[PDB]
Amino acid sequence: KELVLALYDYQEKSPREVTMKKGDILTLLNSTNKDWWKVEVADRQGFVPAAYVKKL
Ligand code: PRO
Repeated sequence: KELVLALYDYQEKSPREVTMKKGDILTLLNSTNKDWWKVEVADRQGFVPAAYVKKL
């Protein structure tokens, strides 16, 4: 339920990824992996690179 800030645009590159735009406020769903975090972007869910978001 915590929020993260998208630090960069990111276009999804595989089925389980999701696209985000810089400045988007995402809901953090799963941060157990060091490299890929599962997030909700508007009403879509998927993985983005952990380095490209910042916990709020
Ligand atoms: O699904 C895959 O294989 C790639 C690598 C991790 C996230 N997307």
